[PDB]
Amino acid sequence: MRVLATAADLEKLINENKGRLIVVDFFAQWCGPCRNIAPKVEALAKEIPEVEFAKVDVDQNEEAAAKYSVTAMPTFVFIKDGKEVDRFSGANETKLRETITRHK
Repeated sequence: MRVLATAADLEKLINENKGRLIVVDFFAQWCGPCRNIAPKVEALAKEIPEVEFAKVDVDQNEEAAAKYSVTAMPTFVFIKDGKEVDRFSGANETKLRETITRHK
């Protein structure tokens, strides 16, 4: 669960994990669905060590949220070989698992 403080931090994690899927959880502290799904994402991170999981607090790292056109909280963006390969929004556990399966 890498916390990404800047868009540059995101560019770096990407460089250091080229063929590996990265799952970025864009969230807000004040978002109830974000806080609700948070432990699920943490559990998945442990269940699937072959995938890199990161989090962006959209109020703190406004640059990354803007660069990814993130408006809905949570938004999960999936990145592999420096390209965005999928995204969806919502505290939707089944969709999170399916999307991770699809792209790992």
